[PDB]
Amino acid sequence: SDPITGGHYENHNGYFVYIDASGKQVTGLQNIDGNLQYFDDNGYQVKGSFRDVNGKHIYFDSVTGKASSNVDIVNGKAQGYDAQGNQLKKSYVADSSGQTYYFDGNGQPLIGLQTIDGNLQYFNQQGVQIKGGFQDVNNKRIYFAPNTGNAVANTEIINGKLQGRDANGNQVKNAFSKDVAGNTFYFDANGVMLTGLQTISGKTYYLDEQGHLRKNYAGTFNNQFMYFDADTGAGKTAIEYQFDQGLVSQSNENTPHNAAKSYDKSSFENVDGYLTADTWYRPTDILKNGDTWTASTETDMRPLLMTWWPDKQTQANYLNFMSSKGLGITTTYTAATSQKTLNDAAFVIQTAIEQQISLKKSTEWLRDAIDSFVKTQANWNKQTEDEAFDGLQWLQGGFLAYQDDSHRTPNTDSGNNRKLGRQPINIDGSKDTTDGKGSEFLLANDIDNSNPIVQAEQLNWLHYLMNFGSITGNNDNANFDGIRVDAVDNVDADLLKIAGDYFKALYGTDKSDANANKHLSILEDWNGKDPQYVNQQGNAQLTMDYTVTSQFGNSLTHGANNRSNMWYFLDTGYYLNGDLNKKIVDKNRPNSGTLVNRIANSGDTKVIPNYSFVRAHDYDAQDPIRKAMIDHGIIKNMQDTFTFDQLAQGMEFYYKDQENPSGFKKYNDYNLPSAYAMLLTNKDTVPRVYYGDMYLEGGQYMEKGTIYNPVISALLKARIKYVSGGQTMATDSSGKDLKDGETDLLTSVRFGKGIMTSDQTTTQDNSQDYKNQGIGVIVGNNPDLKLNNDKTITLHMGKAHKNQLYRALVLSNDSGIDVYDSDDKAPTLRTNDNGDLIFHKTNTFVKQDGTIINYEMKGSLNALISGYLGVWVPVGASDSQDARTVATESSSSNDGSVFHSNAALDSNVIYEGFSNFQAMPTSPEQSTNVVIATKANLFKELGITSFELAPQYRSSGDTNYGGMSFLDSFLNNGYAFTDRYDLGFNKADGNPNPTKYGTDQDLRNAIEALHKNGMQAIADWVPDQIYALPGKEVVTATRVDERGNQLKDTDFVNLLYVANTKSSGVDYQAKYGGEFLDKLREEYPSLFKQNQVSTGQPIDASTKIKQWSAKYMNGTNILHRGAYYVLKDWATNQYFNIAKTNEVFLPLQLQNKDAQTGFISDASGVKYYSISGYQAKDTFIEDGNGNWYYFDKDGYMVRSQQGENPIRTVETSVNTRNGNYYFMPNGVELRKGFGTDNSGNVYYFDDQGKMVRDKYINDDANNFYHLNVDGTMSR
Amino acid sequence: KSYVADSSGQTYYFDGNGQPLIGLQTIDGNLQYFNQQGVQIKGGFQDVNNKRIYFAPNTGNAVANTEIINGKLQGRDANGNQVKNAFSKDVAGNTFYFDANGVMLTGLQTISGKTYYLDEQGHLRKNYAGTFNNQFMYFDADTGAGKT
Amino acid sequence: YLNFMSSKGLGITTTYTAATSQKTLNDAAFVIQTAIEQQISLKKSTEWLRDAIDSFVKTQANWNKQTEDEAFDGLQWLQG
Ligand SMILES: OC[C@H]1O[C@H](O[C@H]2[C@H](O)[C@@H](O)[C@@H](O)O[C@@H]2CO)[C@H](O)[C@@H](O)[C@@H]1O
Ligand SMILES: OC[C@H]1O[C@H](O)[C@H](O)[C@@H](O)[C@@H]1O
Ligand SMILES: OC[C@H]1O[C@H](O)[C@H](O)[C@@H](O)[C@@H]1O
Ligand SMILES: OC[C@H]1O[C@H](O)[C@H](O)[C@@H](O)[C@@H]1O
Ligand SMILES: [Ca+2]
Repeated sequence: SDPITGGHYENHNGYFVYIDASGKQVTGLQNIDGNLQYFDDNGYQVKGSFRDVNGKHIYFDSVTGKASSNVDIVNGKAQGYDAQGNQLKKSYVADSSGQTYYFDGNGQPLIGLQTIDGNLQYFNQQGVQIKGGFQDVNNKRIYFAPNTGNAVANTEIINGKLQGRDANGNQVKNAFSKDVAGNTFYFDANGVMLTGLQTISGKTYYLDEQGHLRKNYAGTFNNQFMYFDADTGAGKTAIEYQFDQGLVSQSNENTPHNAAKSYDKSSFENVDGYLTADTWYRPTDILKNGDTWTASTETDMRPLLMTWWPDKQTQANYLNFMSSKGLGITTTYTAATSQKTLNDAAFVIQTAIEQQISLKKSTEWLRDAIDSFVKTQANWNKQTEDEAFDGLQWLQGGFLAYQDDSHRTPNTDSGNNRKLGRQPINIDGSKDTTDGKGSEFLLANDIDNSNPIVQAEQLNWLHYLMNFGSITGNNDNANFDGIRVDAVDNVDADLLKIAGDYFKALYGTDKSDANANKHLSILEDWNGKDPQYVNQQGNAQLTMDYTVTSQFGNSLTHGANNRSNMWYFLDTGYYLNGDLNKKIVDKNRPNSGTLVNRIANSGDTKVIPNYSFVRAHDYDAQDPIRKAMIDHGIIKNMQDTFTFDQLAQGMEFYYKDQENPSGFKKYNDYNLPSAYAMLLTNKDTVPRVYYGDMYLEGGQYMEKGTIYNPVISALLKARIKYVSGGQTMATDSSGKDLKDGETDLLTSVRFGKGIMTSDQTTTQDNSQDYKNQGIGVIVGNNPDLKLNNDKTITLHMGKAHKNQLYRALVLSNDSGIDVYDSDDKAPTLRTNDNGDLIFHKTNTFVKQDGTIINYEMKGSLNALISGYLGVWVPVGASDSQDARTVATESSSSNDGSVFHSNAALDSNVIYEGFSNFQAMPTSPEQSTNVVIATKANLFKELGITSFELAPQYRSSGDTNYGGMSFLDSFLNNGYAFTDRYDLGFNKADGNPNPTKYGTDQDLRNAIEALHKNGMQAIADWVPDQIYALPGKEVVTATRVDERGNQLKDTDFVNLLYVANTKSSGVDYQAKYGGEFLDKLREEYPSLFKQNQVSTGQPIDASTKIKQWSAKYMNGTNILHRGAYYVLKDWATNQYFNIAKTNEVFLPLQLQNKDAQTGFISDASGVKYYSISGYQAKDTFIEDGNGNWYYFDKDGYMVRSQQGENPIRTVETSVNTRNGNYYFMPNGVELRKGFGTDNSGNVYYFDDQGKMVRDKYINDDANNFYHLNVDGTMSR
Repeated sequence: KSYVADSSGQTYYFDGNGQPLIGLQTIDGNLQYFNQQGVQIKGGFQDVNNKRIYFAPNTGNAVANTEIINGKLQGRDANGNQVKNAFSKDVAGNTFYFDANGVMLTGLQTISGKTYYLDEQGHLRKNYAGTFNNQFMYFDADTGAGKT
Repeated sequence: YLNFMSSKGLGITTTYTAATSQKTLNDAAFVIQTAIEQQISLKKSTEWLRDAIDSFVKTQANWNKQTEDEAFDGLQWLQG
């Protein structure tokens, strides 16, 4: 059947009905939103029963009522049916009880023993499949598997002894047989399971006390060591050396030809002196065309991997890969292949290479072949980087922290800076060991804001933005007024003080509220303990108030059906025993509740100044918009890259869902008008309004208003006219649960300019402004809310408004929300003697002149609401009425603080005026900042006092040097940028080069336009990171989580890595970097002398940052390059280098010396030489058959002696590998198995050979073992 | 474009190019997931993406399941979302009901105008006769709903 | 019976159940009886019907081994 959408589900008499978009009750088979359902003739939905439509016999599910497969006992005999209702042939079907039948070619179920797809199965006389049990079919007895039902070997206990049964149902005699768990046993001639050490068929196996065959198990069995095979469990003496490579010399007739022309940067492609897997070098001679050796010319570069390899495994892989590209006999080579053979094979490939270079007259084909091959190898890709997605790692796949390592990577040393996670609550590091350490790593290249030099540069940038117009256009009216601090908890909290003190010095923000409020500044500070920090520090920037944003989520904004009560908005716990009668403040609660109590807020108790919002560019936007794209198959993952066209298509579904007349929302938020009604009437907050609630989040800037625009616009204008004075808030509710009459409808009131209380009748200053001010707001979260006929709902407009006429601004109903622009067009209602507006289930209102109106207090459901909303204002409001308070020039407070929550601060409204998912401008005329200039007027009249612009920085775009791209970057929203000072300047050739938002002139025009209309402009200050730096350096890196803590089980610790950390040095960061600091030090010395908390030091302007590099970074997101992309010799663990001729280290082949490689015995023990010709000391080495060995400081393999403990404690240059290992007599390290010591104690050794302590360990056969603290196994 | 099980009984799915699939995948209309190794999981919960999901012991298919957190059981659906205000199964075959809180409901419960009987363990009882309201009630074999 | 004979061209092919009204089944049995007498005149034989009845009868559980509890354990192995 054809699908339908936009009809609600209703329940009558215990049954689901579905009412169409048409408004018609539905009968018959119906595909509703991709689910196939049925309704009988009364309109009820069928669940857990079969129905007959057309030729089909269709079952519907017992929970959902959705069409699915079942077996029906049609007439006498069972018959299978699919989801579409077709009788099934030659197919399995499971019925409602989870029982399985197989129906044959005629549709009739098979009974008895059967073979299906090579699987033996049994069926009872009713056709049902036996699963997970024995069964006596014929002479035999057969066990059948739990889920497949396939015949399998199993053991059962007959009498008191275990017995073995095979797959054919025959008992096992003189043989090995398994059980379902996975354990192997052996059963003798008499049928009885064997135990202990047993020799059968010339081989010895060890069976434990339980009779389990033990594989990969070491122990002294014959009073002599014995290792039991991983494959079959058969005992080897482990006396024979398993390495297959003797010491061999590699030098031959080609060595001097392929050796390096020079041991320096001329002849070797490199990074900071080091070599990489894809390094090309200049050989002394070149086998041109594969015929004749000729001296090389400077341009004749060849890949290092043509001639050298880190190990035989890599060499073999190189040979196999290049072979596959037509370069020689296609080969299966292994690390086990002899070194000589691999080298000979590499030369026939070299010959072939030189032939295709002559044939193509190009080397680009080879660059691509090498690049591709290199990425194949685990050590040269992300497989050795430990990609993880938990926590902030979710964004880009994981982080590396750079290290101070003056010996190997001195340019990258930070000078003992890089203090990580100095967020506000951990500004002094005193929570470094707990979760209270800040998540310093977020995105891209994380800047080291704990470094004084970098702190000074952030101030330079800050100055540049606050004087952007002066500096870039000599236009003193085109300057930003205030800032938003991006990612506060992901940076060193000193930046707050630096910014605060700058504003104090330059604008005297600590002097008056007028000064402070002229430079409105906000924080993106998510941590729940940030508000109290910010307030202790004097509120230099306004904290967000997540507690109210949160409660909107729970009670209104999130979820179609189940929501927290509106009661929770009150936070009655604020008062002792929620005594709303007694109102005694609770001096000592468990660090909980909403930031500002509004139950009876008369402005008498000091509160923390704040901004608050319902949504943001980065809250309830990014996830829904992507879930919508995922849901319609446009992308697969949240991290996945999408194109702008892909975004546009998804946006169409997002919009369809948002404006859905059904009233249901899958991705979008519910009750946004109702949420704004509360946000915009709340005392003691600077509300912020999200562009995307006013206009559509995609496409062009201001292209099309949202359905919420009228209501929010009305609320905003009404806020100018009526919102002042004290507040009260109550609910028809006392807690989680509602008594009989209770509605849980919230009533929020404001009184007028000087009126602070319910019972206050007049102002102290005898101003009359109050009489036509004030507002009443009623809101619910229940669309199915019906009042009792008894019930009355009251707005206590206050005793300053006795007998006054009030008129509606906004009233909800079943098709939308009506908006009333002026007193004449709206229904009036008059307050009583005590000043209460009384409401009933049914109301008859009269217009002041026009007519009589009917209205029910009814929860409604439509695109604009899921609940109730009523807003009422006093009639008689002047056209120019302004209830706002101007900020006072006087030094009102000696507290030292900048912002103060009061009527003046509350008179402000911030507009967050962009969306991250805007389309790119189709023309210069439609660029955001051009549009803002033409439309400035419109925001003045909505009461916006500060305009929060998007970050104006040039997007890093599609640029991607490694690792996962982020949406900020490819959507060009300005949060991901390469140059911090480029805000849309022209290309150097003179051509325009706008950001997503327009040119730099367009920005200055936009900012001026806002000042011409009395609004401020907010700059997005983004100090935490920078993207896509084009220059490479070699850092020392450790793999870390968001807090900069080393991952628990990582090998990636202090390794050399190639990162992209260096800026172009010829960009706007080079022009303007540090330039304004000297002028500033001269003019305000104390800024440069004042100590910061986290460092104990003042900012350092002695060094200017014209070019970024690794020393000023904490780290980066993993770049998918590999743990050992920077080439290293396994034997000595030293990295190759060619920077200075006095400290060169190269493989000996490349210097035309003789490189010997392999294992060689001597009277003392075994030694090993790497492919580069150096002896292994204090290092682990892996042979060509995959076995691992440790070579001690003296250069000798560690091996166990008879009668001595095989377990050895290893302390190596590579620290991560430290631990206790188990080395066998032939030096092989035991891995992923148990090992007995000389005294009979059992230990376990992990994937990498380390002993495991103090935990339970599980087995593939479901055996559990326990390891004590000292390592021993209690089991 | 085929499944293969290796010697250890671990399963990979190789695509059109012979390269194994990784992450969340739909195959023959079945939702699954393969690890960084490239081997699919069986009878386990992997926290892939935003929410946790149980995997079929032999089929590896996404299925509703319930796991124990603290002392109180929870329900997870086939899409990996926790279940609120709904019935959900576990791998053994028992049905439970979960409220807004997610606590498994117990005893006689009336939801959506129908009455179901959940035993001490929270199992929905089908084809069960008993005097529930002091009055006889037979609970449906199909859905467990009480008829008189 | 009605469904089986219907399948052999003796009338409208029917899905009838035990739930079908007795009246409807009896009416349907007579239209099948009519059809039967026509094929007896057409063929001048009743052997075709003997074979049809024999086949139908074995279809029914009460008239075949399904109600006889076939088992093969012990000497029952030989003949069921
Ligand atoms: O297509 C369903 C299922 O097929 C495979 O399961 C195999 C299993 O891997 C083999 O060892 C074996 O026992 O036969 C089973 C059924 O074919 C895939 O391994 C699995 O991922 C997939 O769900
Ligand atoms: O669909 C796969 C499986 O579903 C079920 O678990 C049935 O018990 C089983 O027989 C079937 O193979
Ligand atoms: O020792 C007497 C008997 O013992 C066990 O039953 C053996 O399985 C059987 O072969 C032997 O005849
Ligand atoms: O998200 C806030 C929630 O925190 C915990 O879940 C509380 O138990 C709950 O009452 C509250 O609503
Ligand atoms: Ca940071």
